[PDB]
Parts: sequence; C-alpha cells; structure tokens
Amino acid sequence: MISIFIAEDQQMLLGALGSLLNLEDDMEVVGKGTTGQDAVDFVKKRQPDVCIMDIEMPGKTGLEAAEELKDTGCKIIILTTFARPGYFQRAIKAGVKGYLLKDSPSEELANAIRSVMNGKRIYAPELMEDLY
Repeated sequence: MISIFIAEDQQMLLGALGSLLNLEDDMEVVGKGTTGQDAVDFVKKRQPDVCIMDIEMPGKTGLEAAEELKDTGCKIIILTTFARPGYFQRAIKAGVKGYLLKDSPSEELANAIRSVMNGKRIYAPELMEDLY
C-alpha cells in the first residue's frame, strides 16, 4: 500500500480529500491531523511514500512548505488552481514529483500518486507555463 501524508489535513477540505483517497485499495492516508513541527517529525520518522500539499492555503501560500519537505524522501505532489510566475521552476528544483490542477478529477490524483510511485513526474501542461 502507498502511504500518503497530506499537509494540513485537520482542515475539512484536505481531510475530505484524504478520506476519498483511503477508499483506494492500494492507498493509505497516514498522520492525519498532524500539523506544525509535529507534522515535519511525522514525515521524518514515519517516512510516508507521498506528501500532498495545497500551495494556496492562506498564511502558508507558496512553495515554502513543499520546499521544507524536499529532503525527507517523501514524493511531493502539489495542488494549485492556476500557473504563477516562477512556481514551475521552484517545484522542479525542490524535486516535486506532481504538480496538478485542483479542477482535475480525484481519479487523476489517484493515478498521479501511482505514476509518481512508478518513478514518473506528472505536471499539468497548463502549470508548466509562465502564467495562467
């Protein structure tokens, strides 16, 4: 089973996304509700396979939280609404494996998780662009 950590999943939307991923036979969401240093510690000690981050969270907007997990061994998947300048370059440099549109179905996220676990990088072409 693929172990999945979702940053800030004590929040209802990210918690709901994790509940949906838990319905997959080959996936398990781990460390639910862990935040702050407690989260960074979970990722380092429990070593989840995949880390999902919403980069548009207010008071945590940007690539910094994802860049903070770049050396944890966790395969990062970022969720965003549209392209922002310099984001694609920062994601590639931080070793991000997935860079997806929030508008895509949750089936695309599950498939991206599997692809990322098979050594692939899944970037929405709409986001590899300089702007929206």
